[PDB]
Amino acid sequence: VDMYIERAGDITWEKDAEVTGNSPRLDVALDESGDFSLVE
Amino acid sequence: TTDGVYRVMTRRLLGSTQVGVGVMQEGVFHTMWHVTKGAALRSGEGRLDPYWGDVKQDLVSYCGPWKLDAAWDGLSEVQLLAVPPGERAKNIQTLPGIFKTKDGDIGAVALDYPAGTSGSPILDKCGRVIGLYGNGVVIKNGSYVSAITQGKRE
Ligand SMILES: O=C(Nc1ccc2c(c1)CNC2)c1cc(Cl)cc2[nH]ncc12
Repeated sequence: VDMYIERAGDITWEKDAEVTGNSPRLDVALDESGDFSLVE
Repeated sequence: TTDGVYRVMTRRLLGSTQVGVGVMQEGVFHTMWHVTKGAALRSGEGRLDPYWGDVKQDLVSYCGPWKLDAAWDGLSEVQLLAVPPGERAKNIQTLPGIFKTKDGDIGAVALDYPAGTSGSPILDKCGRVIGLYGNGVVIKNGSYVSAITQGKRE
């Protein structure tokens, strides 16, 4: 068995978090392979 | 077996490479299908066998059924608990955008990380996992926008 897991942290909301990223509204299509493409 | 966020590593490429990330909750390991392609996983001396998965949803669970059932409320900021290759886990707060599809709308997070960050959890203000980061689109500016991908709890 090749692949292995290793703990990286707790799942907790952090009050001090950095705030970033925009909020785009995008038209997309999902194919049978689970791949999204822009309908643009 | 402790609840929390985990890296998914392989030795099949150069050295030890991080192919993705996942969530341990209620004894079940949750990640994106494209991270493991459904292969078994090692945790120390233990084995984790796939239990459920779906290529089109791009999700997989190990040791039991998908447990994560919280959903983005469609209004509030969220946190990506990003776990990049070789880097400390860090919370990034953001207001999701929207993917509009023929089958309905899904939240989306516009944060650019390397592909081995796939499976990092997205959290609500209660610390509930509302989906996994790592399946989305490349936009004009070359950056990633990820769906907030969530499974169904049977
Ligand atoms: O490629 C990425 N995800 C992905 C790979 C294979 C498949 C799917 C998604 C869904 N079907 C097969 C990816 C992930 C992240 Cl976190 C950042 C990225 N920047 N450019 C690509 C990606």
